[PDB]
Amino acid sequence: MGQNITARIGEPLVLSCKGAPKKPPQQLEWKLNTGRTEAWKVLSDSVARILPNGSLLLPATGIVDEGTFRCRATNRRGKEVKSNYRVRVYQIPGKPEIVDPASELTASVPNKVGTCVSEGSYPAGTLSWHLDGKLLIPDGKETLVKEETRRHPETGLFTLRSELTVIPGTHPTFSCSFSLGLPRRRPLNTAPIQLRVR
Amino acid sequence: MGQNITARIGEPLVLSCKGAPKKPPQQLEWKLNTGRTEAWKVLSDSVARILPNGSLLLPATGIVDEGTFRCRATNRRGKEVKSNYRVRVYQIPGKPEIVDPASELTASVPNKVGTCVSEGSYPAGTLSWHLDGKLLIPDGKETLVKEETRRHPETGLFTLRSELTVIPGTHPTFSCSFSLGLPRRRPLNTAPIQLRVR
Amino acid sequence: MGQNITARIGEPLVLSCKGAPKKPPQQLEWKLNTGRTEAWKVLSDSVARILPNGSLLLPATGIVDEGTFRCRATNRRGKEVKSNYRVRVYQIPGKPEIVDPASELTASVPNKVGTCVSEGSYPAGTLSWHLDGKLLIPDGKETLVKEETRRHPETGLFTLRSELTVIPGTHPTFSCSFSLGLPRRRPLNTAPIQLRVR
Amino acid sequence: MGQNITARIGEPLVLSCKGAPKKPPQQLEWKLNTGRTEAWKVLSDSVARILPNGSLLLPATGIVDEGTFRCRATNRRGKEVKSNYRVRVYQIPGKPEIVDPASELTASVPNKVGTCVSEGSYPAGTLSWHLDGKLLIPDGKETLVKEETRRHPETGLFTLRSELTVIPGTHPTFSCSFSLGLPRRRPLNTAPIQLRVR
Amino acid sequence: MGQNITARIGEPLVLSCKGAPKKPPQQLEWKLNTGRTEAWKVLSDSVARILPNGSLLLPATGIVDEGTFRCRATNRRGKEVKSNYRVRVYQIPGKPEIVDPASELTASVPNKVGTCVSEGSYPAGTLSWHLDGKLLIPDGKETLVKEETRRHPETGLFTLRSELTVIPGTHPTFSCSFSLGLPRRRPLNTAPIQLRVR
Amino acid sequence: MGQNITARIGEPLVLSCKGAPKKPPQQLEWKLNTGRTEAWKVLSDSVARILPNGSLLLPATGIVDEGTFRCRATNRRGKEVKSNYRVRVYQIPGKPEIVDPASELTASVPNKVGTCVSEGSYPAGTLSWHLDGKLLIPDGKETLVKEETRRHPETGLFTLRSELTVIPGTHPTFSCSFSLGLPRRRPLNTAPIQLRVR
Repeated sequence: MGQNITARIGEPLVLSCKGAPKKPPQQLEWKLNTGRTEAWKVLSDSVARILPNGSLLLPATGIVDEGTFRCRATNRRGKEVKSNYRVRVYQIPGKPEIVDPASELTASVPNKVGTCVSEGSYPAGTLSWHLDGKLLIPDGKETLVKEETRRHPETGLFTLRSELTVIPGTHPTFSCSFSLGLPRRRPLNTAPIQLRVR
Repeated sequence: MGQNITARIGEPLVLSCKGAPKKPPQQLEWKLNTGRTEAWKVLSDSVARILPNGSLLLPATGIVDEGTFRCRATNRRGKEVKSNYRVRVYQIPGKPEIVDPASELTASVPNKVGTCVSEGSYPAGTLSWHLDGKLLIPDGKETLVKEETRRHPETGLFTLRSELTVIPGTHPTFSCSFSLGLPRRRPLNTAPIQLRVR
Repeated sequence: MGQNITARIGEPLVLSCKGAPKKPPQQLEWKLNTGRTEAWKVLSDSVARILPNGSLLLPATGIVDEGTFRCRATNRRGKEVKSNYRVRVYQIPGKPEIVDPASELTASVPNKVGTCVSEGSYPAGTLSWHLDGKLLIPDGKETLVKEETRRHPETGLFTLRSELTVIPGTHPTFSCSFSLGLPRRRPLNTAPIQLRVR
Repeated sequence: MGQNITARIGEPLVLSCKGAPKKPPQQLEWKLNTGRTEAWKVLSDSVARILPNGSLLLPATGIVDEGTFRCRATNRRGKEVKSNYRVRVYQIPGKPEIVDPASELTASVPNKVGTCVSEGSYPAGTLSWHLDGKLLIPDGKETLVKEETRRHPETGLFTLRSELTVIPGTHPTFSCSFSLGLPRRRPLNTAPIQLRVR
Repeated sequence: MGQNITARIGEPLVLSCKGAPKKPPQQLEWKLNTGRTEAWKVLSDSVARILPNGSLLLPATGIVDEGTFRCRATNRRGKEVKSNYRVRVYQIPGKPEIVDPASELTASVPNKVGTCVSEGSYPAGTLSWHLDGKLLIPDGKETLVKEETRRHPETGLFTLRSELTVIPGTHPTFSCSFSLGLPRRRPLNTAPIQLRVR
Repeated sequence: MGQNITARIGEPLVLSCKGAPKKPPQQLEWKLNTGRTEAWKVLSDSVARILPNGSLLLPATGIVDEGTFRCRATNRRGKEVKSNYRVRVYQIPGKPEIVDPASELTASVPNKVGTCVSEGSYPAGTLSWHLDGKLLIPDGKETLVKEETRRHPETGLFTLRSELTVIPGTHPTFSCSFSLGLPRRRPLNTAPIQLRVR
């Protein structure tokens, strides 16, 4: 059950090879499929390095380290041991913040309440508003929300924004929460396609 | 409860610092007390190295890596976070073996049965014999055992030997087991003394 | 006039020391004040490294490399030569984009036209709109604009947003331009203060 | 006569290439056959490294460094120079020790005198006892000796043990000596075979 | 016009690749033709190293770094960008010196005036004498000069010597100047031939 | 007798420390006085590096590596062992060559015979001529020789030149030999002085 790894971006990861001798000499090779990999990388540093015990070391994991990590090693008994890991990664964004807040609302007409912003998450996750602590669902009348998620190409992290409009009453309290989109375990994805736009 | 670490010799260990920023710049220093340390080592490679996230990395742990690992880091909020680990280590020896076995015993007199040998353990652990599966206790008459533990100065690992003599009967079966001396958690030791022999 | 350097983030920079011998041995030391520096760094790698000719090398410049770079070297004639550089840095953001555009406007009432977004600049620079190619100034009636600049703490880069509202007519064309805030040369800044908020 | 090298384990070895230019550029390649080598290693670090003068450097020699070291280099005159070394290695064990000694012997019956132990030799070498300084040969009656040599798989070094039994007299003195098995020069060995045990 | 580089020996050189992404991952390879290269070197350290932005770094340029530097990179838009540099190098020699000077000349006969020496130039450049500040041309009678240029095989640098003989008058002043042979731009050379001397 | 080392420039040198343990941990420090050293260097790479056995490694020795190499080490028995080496260095120059030779001599007047040149020696050594194999001494009449030794500041190596003039006879043969100035062992030198020239 432990061939799937979830790892926070920035932090080291060690992947063991089982069957590698505790110390050199060792017959082993690692082959990787990542965001960095064209097809497959192969070795026997600060990118990826092999420890004395044959384990694989990534000094600080990033989105580009997601994918398949495989080892093949000739074991001390002379035959081959296989290792197969799937690495997924995540980032927790900063505290969410409410920008452009209204100080006063006028009952019976629509008002821009504010925008909730989360900066720097992976994967995107979602934002939602509460009013006096209950989840608000958008309707077409008394409420509507425009949300934008935009990804930073220089880091791969996401920014969410959620802008609330309401048509009201007396004295309500509001707040926003960010729920990361991570599930329990392993979602399954097709290989990607890339059509051209004419 | 996790400031104590037990680690198998040969294998990498990562110790986190809590409070270090996820990435550089960081104000932090590690200070170590080990078998290598005279008093205290200090840094901010293949001996000991600091990862991008500020964590401490030992590429392959050995007996000489036992001791105290401390971090002090100036946290992102501006004040100081402390880390304190105690590292202990172990090695599993090879399969035990019986050497110099007797093919035949003569009832009513003492016979050298054989020596059970374990090679390459840390800490020493112990050897014990079974006869038809039950633990044998030594007595002064029908049985006696001479045992020797000797440590390799070039590796720190131990060799145990246990030589059985018996005074017997019909048709008994014998075998030896090695029980490592590791307990659950944390034994407590005085600082050592070193008197001179006149 | 060349003691000030402007350098694009990501790219290498070489700073010469004048007076250093063309090759070793050399008596010289570099001392740095940067975003990384607490007070002053000192040396005689991928952070900062000294080349064979005594020059200073930064392998990929970033915002954290802004500041003062000083060399002191004992010259071939036996006396001392001083070097003093001031490094400033920049990033060009991605192409600006218009998000949430309106397809139709109604004359005589205010309409949300769209938001112009620039992602990933340093320093921030500014956004401005044109209508049929002329600069629009905001007024209080026929036009107003809300703009937000937000900085990414994990990279130091900025995101600008500019949201246009208009009160109109027949058939206008719109577009937005991003003007980086860099000037010709050397603006001068006070040392910073950091009061506490009660 | 100097193409054979004998080297103590732990210590550096430099092997020259003759014909390599005193400095770069150089056309040369080293190919090795060792305990580490599957077939042949090839290069033009702390495992094996090439010095500026083209010589081969092993930072600390071990049993695994035994074998064939070959260089081929394109010489300054344009044609090829060949180098061929055979490396053999050794370790001196610790002082021998006598364990389990008897304080008293009874004349006319056999007595276990003691075990002489040597720890940490390569190659094994041998142990022998003296009584009042003369070599003892084993017989079947007045003396017999059981000896064991056991090799440490984690280091390749050997432990010898020699257990003396005697059938005596008045007042003899005993002592043991360790004679390393190294000869003058170059013993010759067949390539090994490895049959299977059914 | 900037695909030709002239660089002083000893000093670093950075060659950019255009089209390489500002940061990793990048698909690119450098191939070099130099004095070090047999045919072509290829990579994706202190010899030649690739910076984070994909640029090529030579830590201290020498005569052996003259030649062709090519990059091929898969650009961020997915297709290929080519780079092509031609590197030439130079060294300024030391101050010229006059050796073996005559204190007195006798009119009407030839006298050895002195030798002007320049040490350590690349390319060779030339020496010439002035008498009361005017260029002297050699004739067959009143003047003649023997000059020697000799190159140091261990460095590639040149030594020039120029020995003046004159047939004189009253009170002339003499001095020598060294004019480096560098031109403006790019001389063009055939590929070399190497006939054998019988 | 082996605390003095003579080493050819360009080639590696290993200096042992005696008393250092065969392997880490070790308490030792090296302190050096060389052409590179201002006063004394201290350590516990390609400049100078310490091997696993505690020995000192210079990867390619040069004139700048001449001087005093000292080790101090805390030995396995707990007390201190001292090491003290004196390193001297040399270079063999290229084959000597005769330049500017005369094809014909006229008896009864002086003739410039030729210059013998040696390039690239350390220490300087000397040049001498033979005529039909016998050493020529200079006189004031039938022979005289002007010799020049000039040192390359960029390498420290020497160039010798020896220019022969003779006043002759029938059919003599000439040749020149270079005799390096190295003696057997250890010349002794005062510490240097450096007066100023007014």
